[PDB]
Amino acid sequence: DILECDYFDTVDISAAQKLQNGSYLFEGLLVPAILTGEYDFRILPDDSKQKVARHIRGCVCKLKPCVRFCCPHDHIMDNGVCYDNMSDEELAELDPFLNVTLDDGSVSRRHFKNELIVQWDLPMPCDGMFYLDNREEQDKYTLFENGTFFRHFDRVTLRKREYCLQHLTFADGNATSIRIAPHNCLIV
Ligand SMILES: *[C@@H]1O[C@H](CO)[C@@H](O[C@@H]2O[C@H](CO)[C@@H](O)[C@H](O)[C@H]2NC(C)=O)[C@H](O)[C@H]1NC(C)=O
Ligand SMILES: *[C@@H]1O[C@H](CO)[C@@H](O)[C@H](O)[C@H]1NC(C)=O
Ligand SMILES: *[C@@H]1O[C@H](CO)[C@@H](O)[C@H](O)[C@H]1NC(C)=O
Ligand SMILES: [Pb+2]
Ligand SMILES: [Pb+2]
Repeated sequence: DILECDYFDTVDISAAQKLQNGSYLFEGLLVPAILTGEYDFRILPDDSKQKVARHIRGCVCKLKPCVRFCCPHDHIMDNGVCYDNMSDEELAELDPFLNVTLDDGSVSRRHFKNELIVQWDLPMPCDGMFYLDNREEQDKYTLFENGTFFRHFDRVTLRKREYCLQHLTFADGNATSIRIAPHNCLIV
């Protein structure tokens, strides 16, 4: 609906402050009216449309970089399910940084929540996703600032409809740590 904006580059802005000149103030970001629009549908895993309450969405990813998350910013992915159970301790010890490859080909460390706009209301890419642990040689990947995801093993490029990132608990030998990991669909 929003001119020249893929649905997966949008965020729900119904809670944003609607200004006088018609533009919006979304979490400190000025969103021009042209980048906004009403939606009465939300794409689903199968790329079909479903109905939802007439709400206003904004194409914020064209204004500030976005991170394609699987769930709300403070949830953890537990074996493919969004789980809101992070203790204050985990929230403090978790690694909030993502390595994003920029257009000049360089790598930049970015805080997932403060330096990027977390998209969490998008449909789950599929049921039973597997996750990549880039500490293993076959699990390496590249995450571009523009949203493109590249899986090294089979050199396939995934768009925002096919992957999502989320905090996840990894085993540290005989300990445990939380880091953000990408989730892909095995057969989809
Ligand atoms: C997002 O960035 C990626 C990587 O910078 C773009 O995809 C690359 O496009 C070049 C163009 O010649 C290809 O040679 C590369 O092989 C592509 N890399 C991958 C991993 O696909 C992508 O086009 C950008 N998306 C947008 C909308 O600009
Ligand atoms: C709306 O007002 C803000 C400041 O209050 C201004 O920065 C912005 O450019 C205005 N919107 C447009 C479309 O000019
Ligand atoms: C980003 O790169 C650092 C340094 O190589 C690495 O230790 C860290 O695991 C990476 N971050 C994520 C979320 O994979
Ligand atoms: Pb826990
Ligand atoms: Pb693996």
